[PDB]
Amino acid sequence: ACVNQCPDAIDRFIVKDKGCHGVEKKYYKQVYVACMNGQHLYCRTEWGGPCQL
Repeated sequence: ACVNQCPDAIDRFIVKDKGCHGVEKKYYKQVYVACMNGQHLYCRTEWGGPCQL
């Protein structure tokens, strides 16, 4: 379910909240993985409640 991944092991996840999705019209968070090897790679989108916009 993660798009990019770490060569050997992941260090942590960084969660960035973006508010209202323009297409899906739901709250969403962009999820990244911080690797031990390199740094930040986009992992996935996490969906929240329905949305106003």
